[PDB]
Amino acid sequence: DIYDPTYADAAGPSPKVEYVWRNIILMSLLHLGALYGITLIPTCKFYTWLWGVFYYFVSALGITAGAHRLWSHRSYKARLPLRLFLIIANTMAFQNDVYEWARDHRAHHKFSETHADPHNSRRGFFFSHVGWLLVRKHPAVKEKGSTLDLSDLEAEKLVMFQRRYYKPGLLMMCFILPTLVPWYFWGETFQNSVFVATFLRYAVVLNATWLVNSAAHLFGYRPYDKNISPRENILVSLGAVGEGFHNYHHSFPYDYSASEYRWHINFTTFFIDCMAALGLAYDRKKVSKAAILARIKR
Ligand SMILES: CCCCCCCCCCCCCCCCCC(=O)SCCNC(=O)CCNC(=O)[C@H](O)C(C)(C)COP(=O)(O)OP(=O)(O)OC[C@H]1O[C@@H](n2cnc3c(N)ncnc32)[C@H](O)[C@@H]1OP(=O)(O)O
Ligand SMILES: [Zn+2]
Ligand SMILES: [Zn+2]
Repeated sequence: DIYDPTYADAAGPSPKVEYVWRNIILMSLLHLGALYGITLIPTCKFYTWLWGVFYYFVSALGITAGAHRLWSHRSYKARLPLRLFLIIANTMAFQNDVYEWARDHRAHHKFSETHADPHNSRRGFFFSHVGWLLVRKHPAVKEKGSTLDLSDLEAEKLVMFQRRYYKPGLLMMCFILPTLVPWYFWGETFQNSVFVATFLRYAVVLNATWLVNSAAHLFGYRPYDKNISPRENILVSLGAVGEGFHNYHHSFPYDYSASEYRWHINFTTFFIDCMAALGLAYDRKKVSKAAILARIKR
């Protein structure tokens, strides 16, 4: 389609943008309601804590093992049962559907740190964290991102399926269902069942991944590639469920781990390896220490 060159031309390094006010209000309201959910933590029952933490991890795996490694990068291959687990988990996590998530991410890698990068870190921290979700995509994103080969995803039935039935699926998996089962099973109050079991954990999962774009691209160390910007960040690797070794991963995206070392702080590699031993994941790419050593070259 088209674009307005007033939102593309810039004297400096950042053009003007169109504020999406539907998103600004909703994001603000999710976080305000999350801050309130923090204050309701000591009130909560023990089970809803376990429920909250548990729901956090599965949601993470739906993005980490699922949306990112399996589908965005095609690092490994997953048998049908695991496929179902990850696609359901990805709906629990309510980031954009696997198709759109991978599409943006395949551009995040190939056009890293340009205006074709959906979360361009050159724009700043706030933009890369959540700011890019509060504004219209810079024209270059779909101008250059229309290049990418998304055939592997389009041909995958399950991926396109959740893309269609996403609004119902995400409503259930991310809001209704995670609110009902504390309020109904271990007699949680509806108020805590809302602002903690859903509001708090969903906001937690959001930022935890946002730090992989924001925090991880400005803070850390680069023993693999000095010239690029993603950093090896331990906290982010711990915040995320393993995706914080970003200087490594942008250098080796097809790695079925996101790091040089398996299981180090990679809870997912451990998970994926468990899935492999069960016979549910099978084609793991592991980059030779040869190539990793051949790249101190940066
Ligand atoms: C917990 C541990 C897990 C750790 C994870 C570790 C991950 C490691 C690696 C880091 C990966 C980055 C993480 C990503 C996480 C962010 C996901 C969320 O926050 S989401 C949470 C929920 N928050 C939300 O959902 C916020 C809602 N988002 C929005 O409202 C908009 O996207 C907008 C506000 C950003 C402006 O967007 P706007 O410019 O107005 O237009 P639209 O965008 O709507 O689409 C325009 C059309 O052009 C095309 N096109 C677009 N992009 C591309 C592309 N790259 N290419 C090609 N084409 C592209 C396309 O055809 C499209 O049509 P269609 O696709 O519909 O067919
Ligand atoms: Zn990145
Ligand atoms: Zn990646």
